Amino acid sequence: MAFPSGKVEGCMVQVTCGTTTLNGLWLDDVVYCPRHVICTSEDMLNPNYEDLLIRKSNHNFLVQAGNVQLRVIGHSMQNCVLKLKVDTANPKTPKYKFVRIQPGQTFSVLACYNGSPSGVYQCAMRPNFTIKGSFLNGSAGSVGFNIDYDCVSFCYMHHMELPTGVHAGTDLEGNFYGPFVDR
Amino acid sequence: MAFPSGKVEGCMVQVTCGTTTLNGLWLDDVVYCPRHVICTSEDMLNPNYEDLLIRKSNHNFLVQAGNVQLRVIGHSMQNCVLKLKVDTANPKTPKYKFVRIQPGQTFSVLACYNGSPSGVYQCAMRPNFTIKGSFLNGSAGSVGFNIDYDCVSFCYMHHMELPTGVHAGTDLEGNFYGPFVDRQTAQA
Repeated sequence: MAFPSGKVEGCMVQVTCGTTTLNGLWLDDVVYCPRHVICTSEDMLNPNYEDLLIRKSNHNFLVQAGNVQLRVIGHSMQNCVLKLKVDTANPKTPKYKFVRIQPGQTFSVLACYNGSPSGVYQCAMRPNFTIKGSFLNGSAGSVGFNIDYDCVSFCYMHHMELPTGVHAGTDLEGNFYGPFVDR
Repeated sequence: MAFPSGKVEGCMVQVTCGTTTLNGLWLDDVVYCPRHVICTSEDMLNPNYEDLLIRKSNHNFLVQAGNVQLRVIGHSMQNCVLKLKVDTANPKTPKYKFVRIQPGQTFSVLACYNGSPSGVYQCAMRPNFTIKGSFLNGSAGSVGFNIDYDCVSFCYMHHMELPTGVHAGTDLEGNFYGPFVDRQTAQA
């Protein structure tokens, strides 16, 4: 059984940089999202994420929570996740922790397409640190979580599909699960 | 494969009558719940629901939405569901409709205990109008639903576990799916 998704639904936003838009997680005054939102159609072969994040402005980021626009007042990169500081804290932030899970352990995924929640799925990571599921197609930035009492433990952020059809992502500190690199 | 449950989680309340507690659905200023909340463990064998309800008053019902108490100002029985009118309207009431589904159609169930959402899962009504699910004691009043754009179609309310370990419920108008009854004696 998947966990109820209401507490996570209230944290999902849309993050746009140029012609890349994907899902982000809005907790307190920070928006977390995959760092490869700063790449374009050519910056995926070999990117210099250090150069790129310096080369971008706060106004180069479009953060929308439904029809509310959020102004980025600063950006940094924690491993493989971009952390966007915004001018207002999420009033719907639940109690949360960031945890790292192991293959075999199940968690719920709230699949989102363009910031809008589509479905809730229970999955588990395979021993190769991948998740099998066509439900994650196009849903980069969707998260995985468990709930204990009143507290949401975020454990996963979807990043990209592999040529093999499987999916790969990080924990909420930007550390990938398994041997993968966003390139 | 389950629908996001946030719209329904904001409608789930805890309903208590005497020593019996189960779940209710709070839409506008009405709470819908299984009528067997007015039964004790002993009453469920062969209860006279009309007689039991006539001896109940509004203050015999305790309704709580999170930590806010909703005072009951009226009650009526519609088939197998009880409709409790409360003194405030749910500000999170979504756009909604009540629908009756058919076997083979899928829907999401939000399993709740004591008014608190516990999990969500997709299921389908089997051809004998039962459902195979993971409900424990206290799950009665959990609801099943589909989402159409922004409209929530409520189609199921859980009522009882059958001797075979499958589950029986009604629609939101209080009519059982199939020939089952909310009592233990003389079940279909």
